[PDB]
Amino acid sequence: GFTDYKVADITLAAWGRRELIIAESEMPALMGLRRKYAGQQPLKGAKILGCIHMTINTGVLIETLVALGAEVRWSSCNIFSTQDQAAAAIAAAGIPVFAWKGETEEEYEWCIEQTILKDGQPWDANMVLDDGGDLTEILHKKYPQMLERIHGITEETTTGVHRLLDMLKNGTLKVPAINVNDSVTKSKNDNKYGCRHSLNDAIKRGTDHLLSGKQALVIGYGDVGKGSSQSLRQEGMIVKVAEVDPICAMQACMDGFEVVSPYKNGINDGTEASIDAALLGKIDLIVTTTGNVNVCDANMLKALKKRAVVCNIGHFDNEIDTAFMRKNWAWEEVKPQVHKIHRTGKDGFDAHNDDYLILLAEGRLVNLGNATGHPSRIMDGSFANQVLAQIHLFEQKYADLPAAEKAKRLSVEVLPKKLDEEVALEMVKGFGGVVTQLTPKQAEYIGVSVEGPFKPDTYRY
Amino acid sequence: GFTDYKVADITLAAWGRRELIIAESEMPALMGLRRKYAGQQPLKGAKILGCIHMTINTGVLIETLVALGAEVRWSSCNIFSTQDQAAAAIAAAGIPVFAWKGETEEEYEWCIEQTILKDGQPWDANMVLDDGGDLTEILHKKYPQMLERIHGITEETTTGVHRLLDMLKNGTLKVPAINVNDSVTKSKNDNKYGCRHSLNDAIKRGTDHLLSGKQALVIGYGDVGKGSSQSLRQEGMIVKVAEVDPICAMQACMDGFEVVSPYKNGINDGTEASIDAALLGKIDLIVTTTGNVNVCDANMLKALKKRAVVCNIGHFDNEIDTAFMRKNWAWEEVKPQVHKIHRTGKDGFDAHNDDYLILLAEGRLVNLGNATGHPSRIMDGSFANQVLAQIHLFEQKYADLPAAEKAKRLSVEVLPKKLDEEVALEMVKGFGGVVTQLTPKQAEYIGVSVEGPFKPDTYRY
Amino acid sequence: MTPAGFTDYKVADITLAAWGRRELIIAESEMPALMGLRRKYAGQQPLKGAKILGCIHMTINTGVLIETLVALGAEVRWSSCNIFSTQDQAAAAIAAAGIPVFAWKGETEEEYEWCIEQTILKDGQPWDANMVLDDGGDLTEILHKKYPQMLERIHGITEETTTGVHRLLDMLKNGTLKVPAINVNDSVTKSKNDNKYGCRHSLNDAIKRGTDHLLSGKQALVIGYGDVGKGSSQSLRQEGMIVKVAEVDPICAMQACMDGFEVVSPYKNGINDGTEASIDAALLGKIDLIVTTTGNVNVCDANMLKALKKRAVVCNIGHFDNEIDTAFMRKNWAWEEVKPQVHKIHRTGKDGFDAHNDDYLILLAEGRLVNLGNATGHPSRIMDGSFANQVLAQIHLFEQKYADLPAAEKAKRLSVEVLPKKLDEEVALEMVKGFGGVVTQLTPKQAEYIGVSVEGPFKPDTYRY
Amino acid sequence: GFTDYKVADITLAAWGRRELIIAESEMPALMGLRRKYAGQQPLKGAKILGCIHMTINTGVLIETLVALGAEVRWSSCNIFSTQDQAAAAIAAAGIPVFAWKGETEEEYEWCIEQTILKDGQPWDANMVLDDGGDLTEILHKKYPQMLERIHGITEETTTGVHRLLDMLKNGTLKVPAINVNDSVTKSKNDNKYGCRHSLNDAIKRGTDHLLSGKQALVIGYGDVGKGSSQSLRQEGMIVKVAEVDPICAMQACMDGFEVVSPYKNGINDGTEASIDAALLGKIDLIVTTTGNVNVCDANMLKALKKRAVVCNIGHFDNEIDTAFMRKNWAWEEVKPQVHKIHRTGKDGFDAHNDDYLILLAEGRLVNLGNATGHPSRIMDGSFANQVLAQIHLFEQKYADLPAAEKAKRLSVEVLPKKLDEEVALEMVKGFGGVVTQLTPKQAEYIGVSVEGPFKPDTYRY
Ligand SMILES: NC(=O)c1ccc[n+]([C@@H]2O[C@H](COP(=O)([O-])OP(=O)(O)OC[C@H]3O[C@@H](n4cnc5c(N)ncnc54)[C@H](O)[C@@H]3O)[C@@H](O)[C@H]2O)c1
Ligand SMILES: NC(=O)c1ccc[n+]([C@@H]2O[C@H](COP(=O)([O-])OP(=O)(O)OC[C@H]3O[C@@H](n4cnc5c(N)ncnc54)[C@H](O)[C@@H]3O)[C@@H](O)[C@H]2O)c1
Ligand SMILES: NC(=O)c1ccc[n+]([C@@H]2O[C@H](COP(=O)([O-])OP(=O)(O)OC[C@H]3O[C@@H](n4cnc5c(N)ncnc54)[C@H](O)[C@@H]3O)[C@@H](O)[C@H]2O)c1
Ligand SMILES: NC(=O)c1ccc[n+]([C@@H]2O[C@H](COP(=O)([O-])OP(=O)(O)OC[C@H]3O[C@@H](n4cnc5c(N)ncnc54)[C@H](O)[C@@H]3O)[C@@H](O)[C@H]2O)c1
Ligand SMILES: Nc1ncnc2c1ncn2[C@@H]1O[C@H](CO)[C@@H](O)[C@H]1O
Repeated sequence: GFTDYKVADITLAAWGRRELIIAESEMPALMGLRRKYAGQQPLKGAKILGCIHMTINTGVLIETLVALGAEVRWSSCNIFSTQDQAAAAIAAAGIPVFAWKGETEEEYEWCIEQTILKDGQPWDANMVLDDGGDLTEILHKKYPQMLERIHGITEETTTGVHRLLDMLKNGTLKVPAINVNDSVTKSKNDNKYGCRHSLNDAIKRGTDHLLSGKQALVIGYGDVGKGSSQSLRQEGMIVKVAEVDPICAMQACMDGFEVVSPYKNGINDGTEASIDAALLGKIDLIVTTTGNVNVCDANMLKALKKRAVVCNIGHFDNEIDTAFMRKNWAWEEVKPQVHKIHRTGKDGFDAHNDDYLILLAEGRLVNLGNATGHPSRIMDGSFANQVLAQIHLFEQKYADLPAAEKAKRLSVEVLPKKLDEEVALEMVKGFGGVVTQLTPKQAEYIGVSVEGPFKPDTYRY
Repeated sequence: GFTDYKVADITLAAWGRRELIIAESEMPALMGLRRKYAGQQPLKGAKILGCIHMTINTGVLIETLVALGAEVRWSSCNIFSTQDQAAAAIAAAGIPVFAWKGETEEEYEWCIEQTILKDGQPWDANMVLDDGGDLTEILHKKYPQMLERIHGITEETTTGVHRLLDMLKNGTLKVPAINVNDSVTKSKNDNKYGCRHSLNDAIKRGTDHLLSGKQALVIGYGDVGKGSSQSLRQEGMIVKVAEVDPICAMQACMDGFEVVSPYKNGINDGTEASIDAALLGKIDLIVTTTGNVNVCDANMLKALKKRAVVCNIGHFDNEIDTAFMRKNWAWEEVKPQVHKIHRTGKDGFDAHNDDYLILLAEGRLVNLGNATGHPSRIMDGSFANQVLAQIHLFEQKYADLPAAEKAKRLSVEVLPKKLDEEVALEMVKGFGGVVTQLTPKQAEYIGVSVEGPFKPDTYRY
Repeated sequence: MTPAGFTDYKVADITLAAWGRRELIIAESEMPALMGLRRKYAGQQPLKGAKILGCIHMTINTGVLIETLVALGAEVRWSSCNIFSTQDQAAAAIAAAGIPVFAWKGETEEEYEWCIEQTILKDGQPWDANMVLDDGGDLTEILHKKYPQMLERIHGITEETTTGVHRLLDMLKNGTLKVPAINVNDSVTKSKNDNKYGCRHSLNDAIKRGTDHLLSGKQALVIGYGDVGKGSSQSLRQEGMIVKVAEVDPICAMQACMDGFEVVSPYKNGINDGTEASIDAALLGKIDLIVTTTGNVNVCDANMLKALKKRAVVCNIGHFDNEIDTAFMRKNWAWEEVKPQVHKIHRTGKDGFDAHNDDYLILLAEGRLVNLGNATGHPSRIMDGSFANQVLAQIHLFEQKYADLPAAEKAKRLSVEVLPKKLDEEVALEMVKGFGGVVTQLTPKQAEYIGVSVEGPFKPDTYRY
Repeated sequence: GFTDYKVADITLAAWGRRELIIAESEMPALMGLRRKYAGQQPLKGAKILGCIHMTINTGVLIETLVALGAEVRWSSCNIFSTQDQAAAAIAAAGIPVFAWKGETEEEYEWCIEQTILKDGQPWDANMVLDDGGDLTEILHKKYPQMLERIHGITEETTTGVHRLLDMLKNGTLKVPAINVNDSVTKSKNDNKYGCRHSLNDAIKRGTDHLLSGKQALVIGYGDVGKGSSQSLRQEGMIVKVAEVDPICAMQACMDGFEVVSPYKNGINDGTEASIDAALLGKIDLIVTTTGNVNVCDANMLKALKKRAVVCNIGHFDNEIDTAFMRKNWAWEEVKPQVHKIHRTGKDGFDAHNDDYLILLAEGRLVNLGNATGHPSRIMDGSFANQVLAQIHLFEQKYADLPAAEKAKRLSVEVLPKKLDEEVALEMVKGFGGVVTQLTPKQAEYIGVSVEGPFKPDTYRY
């Protein structure tokens, strides 16, 4: 008589279990942690509030935390990212999950609240696993008493880490965090190669458009922008890249991209006259990758080529000015997470109007909204880091330290390089890769241990 | 009556000047520093011992240092890297240079000694520019009194920085250094994209071999290994990558390379039995990128496919066991910097023997030995960093500080991110790239200044 | 629906029609050659009186083809040429427009044959068909074997695909072909567009939808390096797969080598003597993904399937399901459906499986065309070329009126032909303009210098592109 | 006492022999023909006038024809294409060769004349091997008596075949020809993949310019244009493609190139107004691939970005209007086969002028002029076809046929597909490729013989 969940359709559970059993075979670092630590139960007593895309891959993470002794209460960090069969499989395993694909904003907030509360009272939570910081922010604003008993936060993504670092700077962060994002086996795996796999995937599922020989503008050339640019270029798109960071821009040039600004001489003065109308008039696809606000603004949307596709693979819905499009233009649903945005006006539209844009996932994460996000073998690295970060912070028991000792441990930190390397090795073995062992003379020659770490913490890979 | 130089052929000077004038047009960051600092003469009174590849690109660096007020005495850091027309053009400008292509080891040492000594006595040197640490080591071992008057070292390359850091750890480093290598506009420009341009270049000039559809083994997947692997794969080579670092190996896998070891299960126990003879029997091209010793060892060389090409783009000549090949096998010169190594024995060889390897540049830096190394537009970034580093250390005047103040400034440092970004922006403008400017709201949203820096010092790009 | 009381169709779900119409309106904007033909020929109605039996994948793209034929004056009766290729929203939109269509995703073999029969028969009697549009030759074969009298009134066949063309040429050689045909496949704007670039787009698409597997850094074996093999190999290599290519044609193998692929055989020294000992078990033990592209039989045979790495994906993008020995797998191994068109094939035996068994293969679309079975096949802008050629071929054969010729005149016109290069060039130009491409015009001096007309054709018929 | 040759320097012979011995190991189809036909001497009595680039690769062809019993007299078909060490090695083998790198037009004609005449009288020639048709045209215009006794022409290249077909159409062709170009193992090997290898090679040797991130315009998208486009794109160039053939243009689009015209709406009026000044103002590199005339015209050259590189990889130097540049602009030699073309005027230039173009190989074949042309393993296919074509026409003995029988055999033909496949198989084995054999059932199923041919003559590959 387990009822402590809310999912689209519990009857999808058997399908979800079939997909979990396949995904496990794609996730050797995660399954290795299960086999290694199952006996020791290092998360026994851990009670984890989890807020991350309720996908099959997240399912393998959840069941790894549970297999290591954790109890969890789970929600999605995005209204469109859930795989309903994954959510069903987790609910049917007796794990509290509050997630479905196509939540309203009200339902999204209700789902997070259902993780925080059990039977109408704060759950005895002592750990947080977050993606983007929404759960972190709700706990700090609304449930500070709960944070007193929480040993730490493990934060998945660039945007969430930024929000943690703001809180640390302002003296408002109440518990230590591990920045899972900045593991090399996360940032330079998931952020880059995940988006390389999943961006063209989502655009194909959403539009089935030929990409080869068409014009893309990728806004950003960080990890996600690099992966996104490659996703499109490898399909034969002609990709132009926009950046504010000259080092990232230099990388775009050397990687064989033309670096352009949507604005004349790169100056965004907020006027239509500032828009390079000739450039935007030629673009078939714009992708936002920034973690920033209004990088595809109203004036850019007005200037875009007719029938251009617009999408966002970085954070929230405000990289693209969707608020402007809701206020001014008529939305025609093609199918779920695909809208034609008719630039002819707000009230009606002509079914045969040629002056529209195609918006994917209403400007939310396109890879998860219009496809299934990163593949298992990539998320294996991110999620092995999550499990190790949960173990580290849980075992440190911050909430049980004296005030003086808390002051010294209240930080946002990355996992040590040795763990990053061990996750990498399990990932390499999953490809059938064979890593060479240094000889003693070779290890002495370059000044490292035969078992590593092989690089100083300053190394950028 | 200028005679304070030694070059192959002074009559090549006019040709060298023609090539310097073209190279200047490819090096906007360097020529920007000339225009910026020429008036102020920030290196007036600087007396720079330089030891770096006497190429056309090094020529533009030398003339930038001189245009900012430096005097220099110059040698090459490699016996095969000099462009004789570049050396001639620098000598013809009245700058002391001791460099030619195809030096002996004795001539190499003599050339460095001719920079250190002027008219049989130590030069009144006060700055060092080094590539690989040979000049740095000679000053510390043989001329320690000269280091009393030296304000600093600016070190070009990964291997040289390793040697500096050993000296710092052991308390044997006598003057502060700038690690130029670990600027992003050096390491993730020069080390990677330089080798992408110049490795297939050198292999074509040396062998004219088709690379498409043939089998390569790249030992190492650091910045040089990454660029080297792309150099070959973009030509259609089937590239396998060897690594000791599982994170680098993980990147090789994600980049679409098979990761293999020369040794069964990656264990080099020193025996022939440990060699994967089946793997090495299929390899047409082996490239070493490691900075390590004996990564292409005698047993690997014995097991390699007949008529395989062997080359090193890392350091020294000891990445490949060339000593074993000189001791055991007969060398037939095809043309300069190309030898057939006859595995039939040491004494004679049959002109028609089928059992040989092709060694490029006698196992020394293949890009500079068999071609012209990195292109001007790439070296522009490295050398803009060198000039800014020379300015910083010269203006700090370490050698004139009291003992107490020296103790605090005796360090190996990178340039600030802000300077790295300024070099990057000049490089981007040379591609016709346009960097977007953040709005105040956007800069506040992601927590950076509109002027940058745009990333924390932890950012890996 | 549209027509009062219309019931002359069978589709999965008529309520998908509005959705299908939304997708047709988008696809039209991606298909300028096809929409150009509509605008050009609408007034002239060159297919007025044409009654076309069509058998091709009932996709959104096929929907734009059908409505082009109807806009030019044709009546049609339509079925899919594959049990898994139909997009049910496309089928619904076509039925709702009052066009007879018999197609759904996930037909049985019985349902497949019934659907073709429903195009051929109207109210239980042969339709007064006078044209055939076919993809793979099944409808062509049924008319020749079962309804020869209907071919007396048929002016021509226009055939989409390599396999169908092969079957037409066998019929011509054997003197059994009863009406002339246009080989649409061998337009350059078909073969070297659709067969290659279509598969480049749609193969990795179908593998992602079907498995969501990371391809980067994993090992693929592509069997074949014709147009489909070339496009398939690029689909995987551009994702970072380590692709090995098998071929029987040394010229295609040479192209694979030059394109940067290792050319290997499943069999030692390339000799398939039918023994297990002939299988290169070491090579197949390393393969994560096998793709068949040949149009040939048993190119991924039982012994190869036995030797494949555990949890390898197996799929076919060649026109029929016998490229892989699926019959051997149905006979010997237990099939576990993951989801539609995805099965785990448990090599532990026939009767039952352990849910947690590690010794299985993943088969996509039960060995049938994987791009159409697990995704949506080629994109609109590619199918535009193929389908512009189909419309031109239909116009040509319908206007020639073969069925109304005297016996002596028929003998001379009974052939399998391609469209003239000038039409191939005109399709290509409309495709280029859809990319915003600008084709240069030769000067008179330049046209004289290379010996062509300023208007083309620009190449002799021998040119291979 | 062998003196029947003219080369740059006979002392280069030993070096040329070293390179021939290596090149043989890269050319298994050619070396296979030697082993197969040695004993049978199928070219015994053949006396071949050869006119093709006197490269190392051509050396292996010559020595194959000689090993099969031919005598030859050889010249280059290009003033810049000879490798002087190859010419020396062939002369030192007692083979008449008249070729050096850097011929004048007068020297070029004299060299062809020295093949045609022996001791001041027509040689007893009975076979012609040609590349571009210059020798073929001289024989038809000036030596028709010699053509009476010639059994055939084997023609290497697209331009030469066009010239043969015009002669056949006009009834002026006097002997049958094999179109060696349209073997698949020639056209879709040499013309495409050869240029992919050798175009970026020649641009690097000639300029050492970084190509990554820079803008290229490739005029033409035939076999050479396809390979040239890839040569640049694989290096990271942003490649735009021009074409007059909409099918080739369609292929460029699908291959992921933007298709542009130098002229507004593609219409060349002959006026400056017709030039797209904005487009040409952004181009760093223009490459002509057409076999057509004035496809990089005077107005395009005037509009090109300052310091753009201009080159031609089509068979003759009239693709670029070099005549306009000789008439109007000052040429500064950088080094052999590299000129700065100063757009400031005809009589003198400022050494520091910024307004110049860089022209490679004075507008002649850039791959052979500035590098070594196609690699051995590619030329192996072309030259295996040449040998089989020489055998076929020599054995047919056209010159000895009655007039009635000649009339029936006077044609321009390709080799049978079966021979194309046999060359391909030897090329594949040189990669270590393993071709599968059809079963009898499989062969019957697709309607071919187990031993081929595998495709109908209509197949395009
Ligand atoms: N969809 C996914 O699966 C996925 C994967 C990982 C991360 N993310 C999200 O993607 C976003 C980016 O993450 P990242 O790791 O690449 O961060 P990053 O800091 O590496 O890169 C972001 C880049 O955006 C650039 N940028 C900022 N404002 C810009 C503007 N106005 N114009 C142009 N460029 C601008 C910055 O200079 C920076 O290089 C974040 O929101 C992150 O959480 C999503
Ligand atoms: N030739 C040039 O123009 C050029 C350019 C820059 C740097 N370099 C030189 O290249 C070398 C590498 O530079 P880098 O910046 O790539 O350094 P790096 O540390 O980034 O990369 C070296 C890599 O070698 C790997 N490695 C070490 N021992 C190995 C072994 N036994 N087998 C396999 N892999 C092994 C390490 O794990 C590391 O990832 C240095 O010697 C550097 O000075 C040369
Ligand atoms: N799925 C799609 O959307 C799509 C696209 C177009 C064509 N097709 C089908 O794809 C198939 C191939 O079409 P194509 O145009 O590429 O034909 P093709 O003749 O160009 O290529 C087929 C290749 O298979 C090779 N081959 C034959 N037997 C082989 C064997 N035993 N092992 C290895 N290679 C072998 C041949 O040598 C040939 O090169 C046909 O069935 C065609 O109808 C499907
Ligand atoms: N340098 C070498 O090693 C090498 C190799 C092989 C062939 N070639 C020569 O290269 C040339 C091309 O050979 P190919 O086999 O590619 O010929 P091709 O006919 O295959 O290609 C030439 C292309 O140029 C296009 N073209 C013609 N005029 C044009 C114009 N004004 N603007 C744009 N495009 C135009 C044509 O449409 C055609 O597609 C010939 O001269 C051939 O002999 C040189
Ligand atoms: N398939 C997936 N399952 C779960 N999380 C994912 C998936 N794909 C991407 N993500 C995560 O989404 C985050 C952005 O919210 C990224 O940091 C990435 O780690």
